[PDB]
Parts: sequence; C-alpha cells; structure tokens
Amino acid sequence: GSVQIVYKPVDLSKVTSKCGSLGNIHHKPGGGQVEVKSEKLDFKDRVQSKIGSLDNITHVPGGGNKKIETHKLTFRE
Amino acid sequence: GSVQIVYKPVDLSKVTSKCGSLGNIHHKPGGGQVEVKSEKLDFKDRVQSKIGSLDNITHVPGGGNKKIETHKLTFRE
Amino acid sequence: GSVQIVYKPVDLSKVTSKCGSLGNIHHKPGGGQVEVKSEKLDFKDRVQSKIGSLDNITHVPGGGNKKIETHKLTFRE
Amino acid sequence: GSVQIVYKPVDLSKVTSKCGSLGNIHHKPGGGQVEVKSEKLDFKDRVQSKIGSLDNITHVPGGGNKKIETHKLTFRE
Amino acid sequence: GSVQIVYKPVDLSKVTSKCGSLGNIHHKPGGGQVEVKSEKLDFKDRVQSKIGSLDNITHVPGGGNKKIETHKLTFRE
Amino acid sequence: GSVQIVYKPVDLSKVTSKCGSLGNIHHKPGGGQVEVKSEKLDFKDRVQSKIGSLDNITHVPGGGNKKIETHKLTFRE
Repeated sequence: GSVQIVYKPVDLSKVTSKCGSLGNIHHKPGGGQVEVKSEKLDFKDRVQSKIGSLDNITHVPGGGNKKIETHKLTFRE
Repeated sequence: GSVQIVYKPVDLSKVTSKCGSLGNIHHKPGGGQVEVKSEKLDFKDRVQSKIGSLDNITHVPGGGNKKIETHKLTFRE
Repeated sequence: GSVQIVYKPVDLSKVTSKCGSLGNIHHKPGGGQVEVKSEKLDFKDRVQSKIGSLDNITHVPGGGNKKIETHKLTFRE
Repeated sequence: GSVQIVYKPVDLSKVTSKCGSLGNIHHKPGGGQVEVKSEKLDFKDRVQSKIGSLDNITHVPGGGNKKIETHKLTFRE
Repeated sequence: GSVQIVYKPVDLSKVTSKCGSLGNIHHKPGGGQVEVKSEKLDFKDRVQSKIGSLDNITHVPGGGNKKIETHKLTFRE
Repeated sequence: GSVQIVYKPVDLSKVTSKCGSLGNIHHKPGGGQVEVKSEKLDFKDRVQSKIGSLDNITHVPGGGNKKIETHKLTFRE
C-alpha cells in the first residue's frame, strides 16, 4: 500500500484601516462602590478569574485590526 | 508500505493601519470604593487571578494591530 | 516499510502602522479606596495572582503592533 | 396722662431625651456625577447660596434637642 | 405726662439628653465627580456662598442640644 | 414730663448632656474629582465664600451643646 498527502494552503489576504483625527474622547466616571463576600476558593485547573474589580479602561488604538489563523494535520495506521 | 507528507502553507497577507493625529484623550475617574472578603484560597494549577482591584488604564497605541498564527503536524504507526 | 515528512511553511506577511502626532493624552484619576480581607492562601502550582491593587497605567506606544506564530511536529512507531 | 407696662413672662419648660445604644449606622454612597453651567452671578444683598455640591452628611447626635424663644416690646407717642 | 416700663422675663427651662454607647458608625462614600462653569461673580453685600464642593461630614456629638433666645426693647417720643 | 425703664431679665436655664462610650466611628471616603471654572470675581462687601472644595470632616465632640442669647435697649426724644 501507499499514502501521499499535500497540505499547501496559499494565503494572500489583508486587513486594513484608514482614519483622520481621532480627536476629543472623554471618560469621566463618578466612582461607584463594590462589595464582595466569600468563604472558600478552589481554582484547581486552568481557571481565569477576577473578583471585586471597580475597573476603568480607555483603549484607543489608531489601528486595532486583527487576524487569527490556525492549521492542523493528523495521521494514523 | 510507504507514507509521504508535504506541509508547505504559503503566507503572504498583511495587517495595516493609517492615522492622522490621535489628539485630545481624557480619563478623569472620580475614585470609587471596593471591599472584598474571603476565608481560604487554593489556586492549585495554572490559575490566573485578580482580587479587589480598583484599577485604571489608558492604552492608546498608534498601531495596535495584531496577527496570531499556529501550525501542527502529528504521526503514528 | 518507509516514512518521509517535509515541513516547509513559507511566511512572507507583515504587520505595520503609520501615524501623525499622538498629541494631548490625559489621565487624572481621583484616587479611590480598596480593602481586601483573607485568612489563608495556597497557590500550589503555576498560579499568577494580584490582590488589593489600586493601580493606574498609561501605555501609549507609537507602534504597539504584534505577531505570534508557533510550529510543531511529532512522531511515533 | 400716664402709661405703665409690665412684661414678665415666666418660662419653666423643658426639652429632654433618653436613649440606649445608637449602634450600627452605615452610609455607603456610590458617588454620582454633577455638572452645572452659568454665565453671570449678582448676589447683591443677604444671599445664602450653594452650587454644584455632590455632598454627604452623617449627623448623629446623642441629644439633638432644640429650643428657640424670642421676646419684643415697642413704644411710641 | 409720665411713662414707666418693666421688662423682667424669668427663664428657668432646661434642654437635656442621656445616652448609652453611640457605637458603630460608618461613612464610606465612593467618590463622585463635580464640574461647575461660570463667567463672572459679583457678591456685593453680606453674601454667604459655596461652589463646586464634593464635601463629606460625620458630625457625631454626644450632646448636640441647643438653645437660642433673644430680647428687645424700643422707645420714642 | 418723665420716663423710667427697668430691664432685668433673669436667666436660670441649663443645656446638658450625658453619654457612655462614643466608640467605633469610621470615615473612609473614596476620593472624588472636582473641577470649577470662572472668569472674574468681585466680592465687594462682607462676603463669605468657598470654591472647588473636595473637603472631609469628622467632628465628634463629647458635648457639642450650645446656647445663644442677645439683649437690646433703644431710646429717642
């Protein structure tokens, strides 16, 4: 018997952006209040967690564009 | 018997951005209040965690563009 | 029997940015208040953790562009 | 002619209070936001004024009792 | 002619208070935000004023009792 | 003609307080933010004023009791 495999995807695409001025942006939060209460935690495996935050962000990229791409190949008898 | 594999993906893409001035950006939080209470923690394996934060960010990149790409190949009898 | 493998991905892509002035950026937080309370911690394996923060950031790169890329190959009888 | 006046009010009253413990009192405001806008002010005579406040109070007297009392007398030809 | 005046008010009153423990009192404001805008001010006579405050108080007297009392007398031909 | 005046008010009153322990009192403000803007001020006569405050107080007297009392007398032809 015989087996042959060719895996040759060709990627030629683009992700692009154009802009003038981003200009006046304001973020003026009047601070709230947070309370959290707990007895025991057991984050045993691959947990991602966040507790009692009160958290502010101003993410303002000039681009902010993104590409994600994944390839796989598997073989058995 | 025989086996042959060729793994030759060709990547030619782009991620790009263009901008004028990013200019006036403001972030003026009036500070809140956070309280968190707990008895025991047991973060046994690969945990990522954050507790009682009260946290402010102004992330302003001129680009901020991103690409992610992953390849794999596996073999058995 | 025989086995042959060729692993030759060709990467030719780009991640790029262009900008004028980034200019006026302000971050003027009115400081909040944080309290956190706990009895025991047991961060046994590969934990990443942060408690009672009250933390401010102004990350302003001229670029900020990123690429991530990973390759693998595996073999057995 | 003749005139005679006697002004002799007799005040014997009381204002009084009795209490146990005043105990658990909480005041935990999540801070709001106030904006006020104006062009000209002309507070010419005996004005009492307050603008753009955002103001918190916890007045907790053990007594807090009050008395007010006023007397007058007037004469003419 | 003749005129006679007697002004002899007799004040014998009391203002009083009694208390146990005043105990647990909390005041934990999550700080708000205030903005005020104006062009001209002209507080010409006996003005009392307050602008753009953001102000916190915990007045906790053991007494806090008050008395106010005023007397007057006037005469003419 | 003749005029006679007697002004003899007799004041015998009291203002009083009694207390146990004043005990646990807390004041933990999460700091707000204040902005005030103006062009001209003209506080010409007997003005009392306060601008752009952001101000915290914990007034805790053991007494705090008060008395105010005023007397007057006037005469003419």
